[PDB]
Amino acid sequence: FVPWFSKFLGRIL
Repeated sequence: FVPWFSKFLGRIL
């Protein structure tokens, strides 16, 4: 799997 960091923040941003 990719380590998604700005995935939850990037959508809500």
